[PDB]
Amino acid sequence: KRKGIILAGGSGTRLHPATLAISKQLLPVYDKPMIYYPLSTLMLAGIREILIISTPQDTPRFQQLLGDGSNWGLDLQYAVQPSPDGLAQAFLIGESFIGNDLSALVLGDNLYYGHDFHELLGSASQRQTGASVFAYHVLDPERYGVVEFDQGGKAISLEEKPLEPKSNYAVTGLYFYDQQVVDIARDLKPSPRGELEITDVNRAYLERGQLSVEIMGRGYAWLDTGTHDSLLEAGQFIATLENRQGLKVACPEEIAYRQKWIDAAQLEKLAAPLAKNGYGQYLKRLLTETVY
Amino acid sequence: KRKGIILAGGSGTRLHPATLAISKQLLPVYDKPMIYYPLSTLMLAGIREILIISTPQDTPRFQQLLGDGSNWGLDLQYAVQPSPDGLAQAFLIGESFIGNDLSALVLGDNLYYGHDFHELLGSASQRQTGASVFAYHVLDPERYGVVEFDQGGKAISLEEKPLEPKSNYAVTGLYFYDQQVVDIARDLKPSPRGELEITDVNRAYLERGQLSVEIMGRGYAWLDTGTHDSLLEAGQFIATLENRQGLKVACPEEIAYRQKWIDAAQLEKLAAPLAKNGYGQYLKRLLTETVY
Amino acid sequence: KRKGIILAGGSGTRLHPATLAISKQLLPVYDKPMIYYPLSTLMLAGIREILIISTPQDTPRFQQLLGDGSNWGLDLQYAVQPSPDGLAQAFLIGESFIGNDLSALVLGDNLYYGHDFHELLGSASQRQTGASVFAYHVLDPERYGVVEFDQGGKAISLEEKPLEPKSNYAVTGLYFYDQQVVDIARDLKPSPRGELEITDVNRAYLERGQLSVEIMGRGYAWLDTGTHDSLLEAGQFIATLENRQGLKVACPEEIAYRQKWIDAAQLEKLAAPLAKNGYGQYLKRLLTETVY
Amino acid sequence: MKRKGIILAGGSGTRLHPATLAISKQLLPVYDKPMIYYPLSTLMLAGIREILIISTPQDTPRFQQLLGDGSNWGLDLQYAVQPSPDGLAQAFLIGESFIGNDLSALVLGDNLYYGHDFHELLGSASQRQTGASVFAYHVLDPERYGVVEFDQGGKAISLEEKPLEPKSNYAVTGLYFYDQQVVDIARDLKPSPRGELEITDVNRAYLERGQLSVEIMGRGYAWLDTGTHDSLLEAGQFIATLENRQGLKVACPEEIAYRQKWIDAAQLEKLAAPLAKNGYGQYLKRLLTETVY
Ligand SMILES: Cc1cn([C@H]2C[C@H](O)[C@@H](COP(=O)(O)O)O2)c(=O)[nH]c1=O
Ligand SMILES: Cc1cn([C@H]2C[C@H](O)[C@@H](COP(=O)(O)O)O2)c(=O)[nH]c1=O
Ligand SMILES: Cc1cn([C@H]2C[C@H](O)[C@@H](COP(=O)(O)O)O2)c(=O)[nH]c1=O
Ligand SMILES: Cc1cn([C@H]2C[C@H](O)[C@@H](COP(=O)(O)O)O2)c(=O)[nH]c1=O
Ligand SMILES: Cc1cn([C@H]2C[C@H](O)[C@@H](COP(=O)(O)O)O2)c(=O)[nH]c1=O
Ligand SMILES: Cc1cn([C@H]2C[C@H](O)[C@@H](COP(=O)(O)O)O2)c(=O)[nH]c1=O
Ligand SMILES: Cc1cn([C@H]2C[C@H](O)[C@@H](COP(=O)(O)O)O2)c(=O)[nH]c1=O
Ligand SMILES: Cc1cn([C@H]2C[C@H](O)[C@@H](COP(=O)(O)O)O2)c(=O)[nH]c1=O
Repeated sequence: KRKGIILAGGSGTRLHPATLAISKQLLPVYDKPMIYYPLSTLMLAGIREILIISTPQDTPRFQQLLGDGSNWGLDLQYAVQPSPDGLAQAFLIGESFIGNDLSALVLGDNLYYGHDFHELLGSASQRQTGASVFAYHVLDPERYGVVEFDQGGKAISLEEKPLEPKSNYAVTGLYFYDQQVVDIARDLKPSPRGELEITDVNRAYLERGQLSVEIMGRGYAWLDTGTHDSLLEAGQFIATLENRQGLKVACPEEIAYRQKWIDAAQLEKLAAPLAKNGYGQYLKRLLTETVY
Repeated sequence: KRKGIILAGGSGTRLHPATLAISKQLLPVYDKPMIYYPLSTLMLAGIREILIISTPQDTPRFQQLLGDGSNWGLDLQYAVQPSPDGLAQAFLIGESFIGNDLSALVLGDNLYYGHDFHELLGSASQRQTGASVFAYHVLDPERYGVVEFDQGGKAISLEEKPLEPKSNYAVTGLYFYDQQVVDIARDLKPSPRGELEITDVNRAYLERGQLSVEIMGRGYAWLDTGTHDSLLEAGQFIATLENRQGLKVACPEEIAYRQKWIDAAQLEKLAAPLAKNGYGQYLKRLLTETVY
Repeated sequence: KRKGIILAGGSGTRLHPATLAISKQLLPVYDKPMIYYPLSTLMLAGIREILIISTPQDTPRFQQLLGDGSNWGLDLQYAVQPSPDGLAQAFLIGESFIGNDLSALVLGDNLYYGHDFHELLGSASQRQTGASVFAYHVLDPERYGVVEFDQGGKAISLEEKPLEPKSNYAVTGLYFYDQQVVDIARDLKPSPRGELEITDVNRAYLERGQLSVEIMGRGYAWLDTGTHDSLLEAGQFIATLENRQGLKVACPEEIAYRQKWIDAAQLEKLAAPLAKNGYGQYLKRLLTETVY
Repeated sequence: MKRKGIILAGGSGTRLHPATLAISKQLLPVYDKPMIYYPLSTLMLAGIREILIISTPQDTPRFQQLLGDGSNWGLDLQYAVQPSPDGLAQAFLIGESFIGNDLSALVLGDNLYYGHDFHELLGSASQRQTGASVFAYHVLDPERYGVVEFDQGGKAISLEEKPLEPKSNYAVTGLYFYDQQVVDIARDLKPSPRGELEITDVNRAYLERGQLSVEIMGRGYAWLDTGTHDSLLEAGQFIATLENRQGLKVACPEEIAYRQKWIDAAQLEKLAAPLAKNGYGQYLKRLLTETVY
């Protein structure tokens, strides 16, 4: 069994005053809440039991939004991160939730999209030992954890926000772990930046030869809503795809149904109060149209 | 002396699920909350005393974001509209706030921008008798109150969301009134749509020969940010202007300073907590740069 | 070996006056000419010998832009389509070019993108019998050839621009054919719309049980620059991906180098004249950077 | 009084290659119509009917194919070649015969202006009969343009061309109005350090004589430059947003011609006919019966 975690807290200050009223992850991307996107990523990976970690103030907001998850065939739980003191804190806050299971962590403002994503997730998901992360070529690797490869394509180093990046491959905000992750996180000390760093957790696996680094090719989109510009671009990206296709991206209701976590009747009931708009009309359409 | 009202409620049904555990007029338009835009419009009209009317759920959210306005040299008050039963309800909810003063109403999701806008507003503000509204050419006039002109350019009729519009001129969501408006609203009955209609208020002034309809030229932008698509377009519009100019659109801090409602010391103190980002850095710059 | 055709002609009357000056397929999509995109698609399918068909006025302009292709390891040839009388005319105009070989046709204004695209292409291109086309879920199937599937997923009918589509699956503007296509096209007569239709070619194959319809999943982007709005959307889509990734979409120089059709020395020479710009700088970077 | 117009639509295309290998930047569409319609429309709105379009030797025939002699729009369009992009002031040398003994105006072919009361801002400048007039606009990146510095009283005191350390954030836009002194000023210029015959140097000549009028173009106007891939996209989106919202089109020369009475209703109807199967033609037709304020 693999349990999921969505880390959806974080500083806030960079995007104020936009984020003074609404935290990033509660800011919607085009037609649905930002959190739907990383949630749908965990769902597509086959994960149904998910811990949502947020700020003290947002945690109840997330509860109002998503509830216990039973509507979507999920088991959703909530915990608080008092201060954004590092991605790795997710494993300390989520220690009891994880128990003795495997796990996966996704960042609440990360938006993934592309063909054969289910396979990419599936292969990481099937690894019962070690950790798996994904490498994506970016313009600005200095903003991320950076993974360096040797001439043979083997991952050989990790550095967090390096002033002098060794490659243009960023480690994306999606991570799969075996049962070791909690104890690794328990042993970490704050970095210079003052954070309990996921890069340090991933490096612990790398130095034991237990880190799988999979390329996420250029045909995928991996976007982050970290800036005003990047939220706008992400919105435009989703809107172009949706309006071209007549399909919606990262609808949890759709994914639940396709995965047999909810049935047609359940789906019909979810669509009713959204009936007056495109999103409800869309869910109803799913009951009678085959989509490959 | 004119008091202002921002009517920022409305059914959110259309925009769900994007706006579920948050407020729709708190969504960013690019880089700042949507409500900053209409607020800035009233401020540019020389209005300091403003009543913000929203839903039971969202009114507290506005208060938390904007406070009493004193930081910006404003007097902000708040009131609740229990149910979205008409734009004209603003004048009933707002009756005691208005007192014996002139007034102006702007809708929370209306974004205006253009050259000489302060003159356009100044002109309506300086009419102490009757009402003033603005007509703007649109592609889909059936969505709005529509104003028909005679061959001489005189306004001759108003219809609310007509099936067969008599022109392509929509009445925008910005309205200036003398002391007759509360009494006119007091006497209204709900329409066939089942709403207490601002068009019926504007028609009451027109039937007495006391409605001024001013053309808002095609050089102005009048955007309505109340749909997912139109929110994205508005965001891009503001981003293009801001990044081209190195100026920000609709910063209340700037407008308050320019109007001498707050002094330099005050502006400096507002910028401090936003210092880490572009917005705080911008406010600081206004202290030592002349902008015409 | 399979030969390719890019049909890059067509009535421009729609996009006038924007295309009064230029053929639609010479307009840039963001940072490079539209024709680079379908050219790159053929290259990615392993096709090196390509006939570009355009109008009398433009064909020489395409020759000016692309030359004989030798610089990119290609064999580019040219032919004129006197009048835009149907997509199937490509096979009559290109009869001598195709000779006794397998072939592929791509429309000059079609932009495809997504993960594992080279696999989707290679599988169709490496078939040696029948015809292969791709079905993509769209909002507006009435604008395209539409494929209807039975309950088992088997394609059962094709209709060109039906007013009441039987599905939401459009046939995309990318077609792969065995040696039967020319004789099929020769027997066609103009449709009700006045055109020699590729849909009729594809039906001929379907009737013989020799049409392979492969799904192009929602993870792929299939865009059409046929309208002002859609060309703008496609530009933003490419811009977002490029700026995120620090990679460029559909650079023929890159693809030729990667396929080993040109070497490093040749790539370096192609970059030099573009060195003062981002595109040339990019081609240079590819010489010392490994991209997975 | 008549003013003659010049659109300088030449330039090194190297930057935008390969997008502009096929087409010159100034023929690329901004959303729905060719880039050059925009600065052409600016001149038209200023009351200028007689215009010289300057471009490279390769592009000159392309502009001539698109626009012709302008008679269909009530204009008198002429063409000339700039052999090499050796300075904006070259426009006055190349255009000397064309200008003759008249007032003149120069607009750059990739400059897009839009906003309320723009006709008034233009008419004020164009109706002056002395000196030069230019416009100052606040930008984020003044180092890309000519930059004007003001004193504490708002009077222009200096001009610098593409300064590494701008003295202000006010760029001089690519729209210039001149009296009959300009040709002789340009004739006396020598190339700058950038190796160009600079319009900034022409403008400084006027400033030194106290004959340069620098008018602020306020923040409510949009002044966009389509000279990069990103900027052309943003400009397209800007136009598309306004057009789709309004049901009106920006910088349609047929509309402006008709509104200025340079062509009549029958003429407009004929222009609409060949574009009728699209929205641009349908739009021209609509203008014959709808009053637009
Ligand atoms: C550092 C940190 C980030 N975050 C969130 C914000 C985004 O959803 C995500 C990315 O954060 P970042 O802005 O530091 O790159 O992780 C936390 O939730 N907690 C933390 O301690
Ligand atoms: C190799 C290569 C692929 N492509 C396109 C083909 C696809 O749409 C995508 C390949 O993505 P992938 O590596 O994730 O399968 O990139 C380029 O545009 N240029 C290239 O050089
Ligand atoms: C009808 C109504 C609208 N509104 C807000 C909703 C939008 O933000 C805007 C548009 O209203 P309308 O298009 O339904 O006339 O007005 C209220 O705040 N209260 C109301 O009673
Ligand atoms: C009259 C006219 C104006 N314009 C432009 C000029 C300004 O940018 C704008 C005029 O706006 P205004 O009517 O609000 O002053 O519209 C056109 O693009 N076409 C026209 O036919
Ligand atoms: C009908 C037709 C289209 N075309 C071109 C124009 C495009 O690249 C594409 C389809 O254009 P369309 O928007 O007119 O259907 O193929 C031709 O080259 N020849 C033709 O006979
Ligand atoms: C099945 C499904 C996939 N997706 C996303 C996941 C990947 O980003 C993408 C998969 O596309 P594919 O079918 O071409 O592999 O679509 C949804 O957004 N909703 C869904 O219901
Ligand atoms: C210098 C120069 C520029 N131009 C064009 C190029 C641009 O589109 C614009 C701005 O040029 P600039 O950025 O080099 O001052 O003017 C010419 O047509 N001829 C010239 O001699
Ligand atoms: C003074 C000021 C105006 N504006 C807006 C009001 C109008 O839409 C526009 C005025 O432009 P203008 O100076 O060209 O008349 O700018 C702000 O957004 N912030 C400000 O501080």
